[PDB]
Amino acid sequence: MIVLFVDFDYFYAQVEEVLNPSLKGKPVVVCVFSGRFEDSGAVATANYEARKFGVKAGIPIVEAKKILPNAVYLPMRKEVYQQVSSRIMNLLREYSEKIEIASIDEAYLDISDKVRDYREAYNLGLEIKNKILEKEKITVTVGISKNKVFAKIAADMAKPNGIKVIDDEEVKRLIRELDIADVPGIGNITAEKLKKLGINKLVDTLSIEFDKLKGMIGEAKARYLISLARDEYNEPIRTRVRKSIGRIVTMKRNSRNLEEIKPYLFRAIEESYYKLDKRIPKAIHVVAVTEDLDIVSRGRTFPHGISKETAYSESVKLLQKILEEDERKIRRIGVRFSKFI
DNA sequence: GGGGGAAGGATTC
DNA sequence: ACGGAATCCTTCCCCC
Ligand SMILES: Cc1cn([C@H]2C[C@H](O)[C@@H](COP(=O)(O)OP(=O)(O)OP(=O)(O)O)O2)c(=O)[nH]c1=O
Ligand SMILES: [Mg+2]
Ligand SMILES: [Mg+2]
Ligand SMILES: [Mg+2]
Repeated sequence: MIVLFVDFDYFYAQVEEVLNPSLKGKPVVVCVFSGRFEDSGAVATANYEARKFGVKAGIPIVEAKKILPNAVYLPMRKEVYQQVSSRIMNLLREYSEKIEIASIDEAYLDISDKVRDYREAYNLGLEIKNKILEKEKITVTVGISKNKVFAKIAADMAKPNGIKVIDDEEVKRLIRELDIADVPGIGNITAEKLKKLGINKLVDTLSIEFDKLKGMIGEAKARYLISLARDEYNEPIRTRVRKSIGRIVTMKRNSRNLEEIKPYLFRAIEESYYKLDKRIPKAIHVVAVTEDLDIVSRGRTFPHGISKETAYSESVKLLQKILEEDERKIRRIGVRFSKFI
């Protein structure tokens, strides 16, 4: 089994560069303005010109304008980046019908047939790499190794517009070299608990007691990190399917009043039923961000699909129980739709 | 004990 | 200043 993974580079940012090359060369910050005050909101993603200076996503736009005050600031446009993705994704399937679409900028393959040996994989690299680079004008990093995981680390250590392969011999040198945070599935919150147990490099996950993992990072994670440590891991590529949809609007100003919220909750439903197109959600949730940025949702599954009417009716029933079980005000309010039929 | 779920909060990206 | 989309994990319950 041989895996050729692909990460679309600074995708949102890049797309816009393809939709107006005048940018390709300049710093570019894509961001969702919340509308409250001028330039309020956050960065969605930044290219390497803007990132190479501290501008990354999640950070306030204002802080951004503070570091790079002469960068192009463009609102985000998901739809477009969503199709420029599909046009590309379909352009990968003609390389294996068994590909795994992880994200919008990630696809998983298994050219175990198409390519046995590595140097041979390394070429199916520049050939999938050179083609998506000539059809949609997009440049993407390629990662090659034994499983899906070391495939990310592959593209991770060589992106952007890069390439790298990890001989099975290397999937062994990094098990003891690679920090634990650079491990796919590991985010800061987890890279800590682990450091608190003592762990740092992959391999260190066998030292500590197994019940010492379970309790600190869950067992799914435990078995997960244990596996890769033994070179075993080896998991099958899987077509994968989105199993939830939802929008999360931003209050012009914090609101605790069930009527100032309403107009928002409904922009969220519509902007979910449209994205939902042809999917019947048996379950629905309501997410609401408490002013001091804490989240608190509510839900409810039905024995049948949810008609847009039910979608408002119960939508309002859940927001209320929040405004009730809690007391903070609300900065963000959305709606999740899951468990389709 | 645990399967079959439902829910709300947590963590990743 | 502190968006946004999804899923991952731990918990509670029901009735066998
Ligand atoms: C880490 C992090 C990422 N994100 C968004 C911003 C990053 O661009 C994205 C993760 O990207 P990555 O996949 O980590 O890097 P990338 O270049 O492959 O992604 P992209 O092609 O979009 O640039 O997730 C957040 O919104 N908050 C976060 O804390
Ligand atoms: Mg990407
Ligand atoms: Mg990504
Ligand atoms: Mg990580």
